[PDB]
Amino acid sequence: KISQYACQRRTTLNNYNQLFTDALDILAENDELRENEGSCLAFMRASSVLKSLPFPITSMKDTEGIPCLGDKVKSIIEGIIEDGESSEAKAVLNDERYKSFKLFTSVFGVGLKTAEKWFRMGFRTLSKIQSDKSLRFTQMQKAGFLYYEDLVSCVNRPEAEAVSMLVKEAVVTFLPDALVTMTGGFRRGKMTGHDVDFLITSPATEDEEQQLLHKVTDFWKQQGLLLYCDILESPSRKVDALDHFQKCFLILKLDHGRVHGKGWKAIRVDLVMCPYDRRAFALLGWTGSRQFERDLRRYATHERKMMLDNHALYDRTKRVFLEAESEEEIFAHLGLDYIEPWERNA
DNA sequence: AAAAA
DNA sequence: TTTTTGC
DNA sequence: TTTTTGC
DNA sequence: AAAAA
Ligand SMILES: [Mg+2]
Ligand code: NA
Repeated sequence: KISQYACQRRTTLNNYNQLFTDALDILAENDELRENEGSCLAFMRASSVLKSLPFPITSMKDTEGIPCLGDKVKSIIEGIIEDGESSEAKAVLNDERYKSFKLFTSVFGVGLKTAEKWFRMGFRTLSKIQSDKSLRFTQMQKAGFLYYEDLVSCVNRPEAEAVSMLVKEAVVTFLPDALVTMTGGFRRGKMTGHDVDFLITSPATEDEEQQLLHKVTDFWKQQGLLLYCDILESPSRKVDALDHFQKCFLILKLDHGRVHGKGWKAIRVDLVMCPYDRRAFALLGWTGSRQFERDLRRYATHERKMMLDNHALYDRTKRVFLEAESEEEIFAHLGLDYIEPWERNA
């Protein structure tokens, strides 16, 4: 019935097991900070498989037949079926390491290692951190502190629609033939997001594309609507977290009047530039979710003896690179039924 | 993957 | 070298 | 038991 | 922490 793979389950934003998944998300994040990568992912898969259920769990008889639920997970569910609360998750939420890790990493530029550095030093608040002379923050870390309250108050659908109008007009100006598609959470029909993602491709000067990202940003800097900027340069690809595509991580100023206190709002924007021939691979890889993508790869590997990434799909048996002009072709190659963006919310 | 430190 | 960034 | 768990 | 080899 139900598959252990996120790519073989239709997961919508209509969750009936929110009580359970919230508890499991906390328990995963707890093993994330302790670097217990195996345990972390176990709770990530249990929480993911539950978000796919077309009904709410009311009894233990309901869990039977559902994969990714072993002893530990079935007990979390057992604990919630009665109380209506998780004693495991309510414990983690009241832990100093966790509270501080969750807090510190919520800053743009701060991750696992820096949060652990600050916590070991004896820090617990972002205020005592900011008011220290002995410390030295990066260009990401300074921007993260500067626009904290605005980046922490996650983006909304009208705000994302204002950004997508601004990004398209600026990209359309320096390149008119280019197709610009909004990726990430907002492509999967989300209402709230941490950031706004985009994919840029034009059907195509090898020299012109390389200037595209710089053309649109410098143009936004001339208007002074570019608060933060960082650009990155562009077979059988593996052990590479982020793809080999040209890309940029920005913080842009969104004037209140463009979206239908101070008159502004800092918004996190990710732009990705890829060759036209890779459009399908890039879109699939940037739509997400995290759990859908990692399972797409895990499926290809373990079930199809193939190699999936954001650039291509390689069949090891037939020793050929399977091309695609759409997402539907990549799914068909993998022998997976099509799961449209809105149902990739794993 | 790149780019900062 | 080590850290951060992304779905 | 030992290995894998996403690029 | 769970499932496969
Ligand atoms: Mg996003
Ligand atoms: Na961060």
